[PDB]
Amino acid sequence: KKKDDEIQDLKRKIEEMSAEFAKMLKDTLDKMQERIEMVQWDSDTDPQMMKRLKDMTGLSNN
Amino acid sequence: KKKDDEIQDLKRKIEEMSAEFAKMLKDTLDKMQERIEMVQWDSDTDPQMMKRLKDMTGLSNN
Repeated sequence: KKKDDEIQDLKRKIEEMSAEFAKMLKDTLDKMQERIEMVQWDSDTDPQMMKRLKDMTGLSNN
Repeated sequence: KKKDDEIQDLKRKIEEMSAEFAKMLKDTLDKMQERIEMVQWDSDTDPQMMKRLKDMTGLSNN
């Protein structure tokens, strides 16, 4: 019973670490997008380059 | 003994996930730094913005 409980706890904490992995990955992607967009907007570069970055980043929502 | 083996496998998975998390977080940080530096160099803005972007994140080499 002790070892079963330990295995369950290990699985649960593996799931928790994976969840934090994914959540902070999404947060990092969001911050990357925000900084990139703000730099693009503050720069006088063309909306053509705006669309170029938008396409290259692969962020086109389906 | 089977339970001990399962526990050890779970611990190894935990360590592998932690290593992957740290490595790929470093990779994402490097990607963001490279993109910021490239977008900063392409623009003809005064190195004032270079220094401002360097100082804002507090990532000054320690």
